[PDB]
Amino acid sequence: QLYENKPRRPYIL
Repeated sequence: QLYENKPRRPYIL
């Protein structure tokens, strides 16, 4: 994999 997309959740429940 060349471009790593790291995920982010906006609401912390």
